[PDB]
Amino acid sequence: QLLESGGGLVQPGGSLRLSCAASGFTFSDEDMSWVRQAPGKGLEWVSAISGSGGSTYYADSVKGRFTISRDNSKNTLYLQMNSLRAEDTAVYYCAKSYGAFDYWGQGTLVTVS
Repeated sequence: QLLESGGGLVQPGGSLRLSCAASGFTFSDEDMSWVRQAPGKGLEWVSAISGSGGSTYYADSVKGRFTISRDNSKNTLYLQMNSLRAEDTAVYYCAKSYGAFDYWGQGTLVTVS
């Protein structure tokens, strides 16, 4: 169970803070990600954070604008979004980074030409 909140309408250049509430697992020990789906597009990975909070990771498109963070005492994940742009319009989801696959080391290529 993960429940996102904080979405809304923002002017370009604006800020917004998304919150994700986790339950039913040891949050402290889980690497968490934010991912998003722009309208019509697929799922795009935005940011990730280690269990401790000691390591953070950002997609090139958001590096320097977004800040990922967590509060393990409150079992909650955050995404602070600043300097927002049209490209940032999307449905945002929080997710366990490695709960499903491993994206970075997986994959097989199918080319239909």
